Amino acid sequence: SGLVPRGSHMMKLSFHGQSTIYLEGNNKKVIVDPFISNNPKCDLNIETVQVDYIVLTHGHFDHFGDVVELAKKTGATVIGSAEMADYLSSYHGVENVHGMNIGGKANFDFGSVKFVQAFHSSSFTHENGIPVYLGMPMGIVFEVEGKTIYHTGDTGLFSDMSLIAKRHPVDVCFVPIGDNFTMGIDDASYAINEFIKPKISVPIHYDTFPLIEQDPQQFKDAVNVGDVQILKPGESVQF
Amino acid sequence: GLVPRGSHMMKLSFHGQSTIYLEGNNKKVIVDPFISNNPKCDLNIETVQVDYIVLTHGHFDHFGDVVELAKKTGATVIGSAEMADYLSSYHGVENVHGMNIGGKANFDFGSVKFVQAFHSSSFTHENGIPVYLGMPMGIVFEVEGKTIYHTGDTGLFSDMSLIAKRHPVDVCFVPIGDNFTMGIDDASYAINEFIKPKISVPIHYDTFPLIEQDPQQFKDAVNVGDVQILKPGESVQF
Amino acid sequence: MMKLSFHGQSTIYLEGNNKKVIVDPFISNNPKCDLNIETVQVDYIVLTHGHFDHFGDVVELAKKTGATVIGSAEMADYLSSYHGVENVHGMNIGGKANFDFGSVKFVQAFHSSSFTHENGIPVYLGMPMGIVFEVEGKTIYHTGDTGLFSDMSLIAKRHPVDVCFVPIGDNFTMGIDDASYAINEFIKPKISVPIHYDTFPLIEQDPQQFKDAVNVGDVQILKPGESVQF
Ligand SMILES: Nc1ncnc2c1ncn2[C@@H]1O[C@@H]2COP(=O)(O)O[C@H]2[C@H]1O
Ligand SMILES: Nc1ncnc2c1ncn2[C@@H]1O[C@@H]2COP(=O)(O)O[C@H]2[C@H]1O
Ligand SMILES: Nc1ncnc2c1ncn2[C@@H]1O[C@@H]2COP(=O)(O)O[C@H]2[C@H]1O
Ligand SMILES: [Cl-]
Ligand SMILES: [Zn+2]
Ligand SMILES: [Zn+2]
Ligand SMILES: [Zn+2]
Ligand SMILES: [Zn+2]
Ligand SMILES: [Zn+2]
Ligand SMILES: [Zn+2]
Repeated sequence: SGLVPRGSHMMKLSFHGQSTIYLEGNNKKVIVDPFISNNPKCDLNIETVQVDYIVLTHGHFDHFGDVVELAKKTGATVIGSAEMADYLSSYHGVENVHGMNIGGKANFDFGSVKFVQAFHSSSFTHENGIPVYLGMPMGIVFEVEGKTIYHTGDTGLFSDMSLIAKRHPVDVCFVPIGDNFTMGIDDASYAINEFIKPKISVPIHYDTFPLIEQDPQQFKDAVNVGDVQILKPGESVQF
Repeated sequence: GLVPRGSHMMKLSFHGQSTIYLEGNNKKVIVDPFISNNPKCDLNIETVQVDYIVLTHGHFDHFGDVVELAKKTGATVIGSAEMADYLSSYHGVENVHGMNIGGKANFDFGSVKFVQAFHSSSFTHENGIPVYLGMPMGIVFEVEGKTIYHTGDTGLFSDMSLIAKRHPVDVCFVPIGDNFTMGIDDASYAINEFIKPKISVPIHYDTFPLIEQDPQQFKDAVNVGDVQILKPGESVQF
Repeated sequence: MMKLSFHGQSTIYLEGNNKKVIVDPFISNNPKCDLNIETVQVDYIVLTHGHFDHFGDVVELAKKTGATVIGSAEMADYLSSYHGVENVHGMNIGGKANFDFGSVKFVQAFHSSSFTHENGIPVYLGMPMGIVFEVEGKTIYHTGDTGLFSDMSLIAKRHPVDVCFVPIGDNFTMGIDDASYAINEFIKPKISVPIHYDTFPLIEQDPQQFKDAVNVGDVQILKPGESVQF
């Protein structure tokens, strides 16, 4: 316990399938949208994953994923909408939640989390077929170890992507390309070129299901600003 | 062995509230089928033929007869992921296709792209507890070379210009009823400043006393394209 | 002088043509609220959204005063059918209605809207909203609980604003930086009042940092019970 915490390195930021990202800030571990056990393309394993924090963009099954079991096993704090925190706390018995809402910023030991708007939906559907409403869907702006990371969440194209990116210039943007349920290739590449203009773009939310199969090279070819890193599950952003 | 019917003026009609009907590649599509409980609606649940039902949002005056119409016709119901789950799991609808805002899907009639809207989306059970059915939406269709923008139930928003610049619009269906949506002034502003379609059709008025409007005031206020004030049963003229 | 007062969190009160209006009546459960449920007089209750800290004492206040509750379709249906409130008027975003007090127009917001029943299952109550009032020749924009959005400029350009009530608490809404940007860049009202801070430890802020950051019009840091000075 007398050992000094591990010193600085290249910021750790990895993609794990669908909308799942993992990052470390000040030796704390953060995961977004942990769809691990039910995504066969996800390289993570809920028995071995180490996390201090879980952040949810919205409540759909392919983002909510293993949050309850993961939080209960790790003691991780779950960060989400006010509705998401009350649902996790009062319906699922998750002990450590932090409710926020759009535009809200919070400072944690790992860095900062700010929720931003998205155009999508947010619910988890129960056995009777009734969606449970879990707030407006959101994107995330992280400030971690000097890096600004914008995870758009599941979203359609919107011009305030430019307002988010102007007010919070972006090192890394994770942007969905799968179409049907989100932007496709054309809208995502327009989002990056016209509005966000990050240093690095990573396409997300494709191939997990047949309906959202896409060739991410068509995204790369359409992006004219910064660098595109087409990450396979398990791969880290190179800064 | 007969070849399917060949090409004609694109078939596109208005049926009261926000109900529109269109044909693409000999497939029949209805939006927001509020038929049996809208006495101003010219259609009849027992006779209307549809291959697809598209829902902009869950409110009773749009959801309407979707369950009984889908059951009779075998039509595919296209809507939000929440609307697809609810219809399929709670109501037993056989054929659903879930989507979400910004998603585009290709069907045998043409394409459906859902876009954003500012409103609400639920269906209220008897006990006063809404069933959440996603964010409200508009629709961009591409059918037989025509781009149709149905704005859904919505307030005015500047990204109407983004939608229209990215998908230049042949016909825009825009609500004018006020109280629950844009009224005359906001809808005409939407058309003049943001959407700039070839043809505008005002919708979502007169169905209930609270949303009675003179659509001529909308026509008078619009300075771009053509305005066609359609009565229930009337077709857009191209 | 038009009567317009702040009462803690996002609660405002105004009078138009002798009719009394309250927004987001979080009275009994806000120890900083100067009002008392048993003695507030109102003809109208307007709700930006369903959260406990806005919904507040709406059912009790409505049942006691006979006030008409103005909100989203979903809020009017829930209050009427679930809570048995006698007098509701359902509206939705972009809609305007004319009352004897003046007009109410709901506008967009970025937040959430529900009231949580037992077991952490929310009752959906629509999209969250702001309000544009026109009352005794004054345009009042209550942004509701919201994040920053550029259509704040569209709302303000189409409805030039005398008074803007804008949240600064952060975590659940805009903080100081985003609110002052909203006022300076988008809304540019005659008078800005910060709201939705200090009620709970998480949303404690110094409203003086908001006043210092605002370069347009006049900032009035109202304490609960104080009136806007025209
Ligand atoms: N609750 C759920 N749990 C697991 N898989 C689901 C659930 N809901 C939908 N899916 C699947 O997830 C897929 C995503 O979109 P598809 O249309 O490809 O088909 C969907 C279903 O097969
Ligand atoms: N769930 C519902 N089912 C049937 N009619 C409804 C429902 N909700 C509202 N209405 C009626 O539809 C009308 C819409 O406009 P009004 O608010 O004037 O009055 C409303 C009611 O008369
Ligand atoms: N439904 C509720 N009823 C009463 N208090 C609540 C409710 N929801 C949240 N709170 C409290 O309100 C506080 C708002 O700020 P905090 O997030 O710090 O902590 C929150 C809770 O302690
Ligand atoms: Cl915008
Ligand atoms: Zn989703
Ligand atoms: Zn998703
Ligand atoms: Zn509606
Ligand atoms: Zn409607
Ligand atoms: Zn709130
Ligand atoms: Zn609040």
